[PDB]
Amino acid sequence: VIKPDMKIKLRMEGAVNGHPFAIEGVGLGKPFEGKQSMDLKVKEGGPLPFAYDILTTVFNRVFAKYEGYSWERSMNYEDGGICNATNDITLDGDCYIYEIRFDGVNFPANGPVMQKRTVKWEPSTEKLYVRDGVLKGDVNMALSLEGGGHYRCDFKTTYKAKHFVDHHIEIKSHDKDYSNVNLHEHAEAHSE
Ligand SMILES: [Cu+2]
Ligand SMILES: [Cu+2]
Repeated sequence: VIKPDMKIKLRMEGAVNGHPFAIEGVGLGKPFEGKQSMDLKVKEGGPLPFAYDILTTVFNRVFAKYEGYSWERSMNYEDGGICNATNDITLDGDCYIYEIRFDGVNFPANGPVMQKRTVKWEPSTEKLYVRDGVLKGDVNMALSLEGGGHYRCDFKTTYKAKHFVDHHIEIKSHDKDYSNVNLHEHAEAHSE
């Protein structure tokens, strides 16, 4: 029911520090090869007044090597910024559809997110475990900063269907104000 080549269509509606925006994207990935890529367009609220990197992990764990589901996530940044995100994932033929909501608050004006001083997420390892019959996933994430140094964030995801996973996520290309972004992720699961 999961095919070697699958398409992705997503819409994100969100806000950061009260400023609303929306983004649409199309892409394709290889579930069993643990690869995906996509092109993302800002439809509303552009040009975004915050670092695009806080969105990238929100833009599917089926894309990982060795009815649908949904997930909720909290991303707690070390300087007090909090982001909540959800994704409802459904399957339509050979096409995954993501309905995504994103909401961030309390990012300081002088911090690296609002001043767009972030470069990339360092590769990470998500720890997945079951609790109350649903799957949780925690990870310490870190954004690399332009002036050297790192910006810590704690991720807490709940997966709900209707070991480790190594992640690497890169923005391969973007225009000046990030209205267009090409985004790429690899992911493998392991254990012991
Ligand atoms: Cu760049
Ligand atoms: Cu690649």
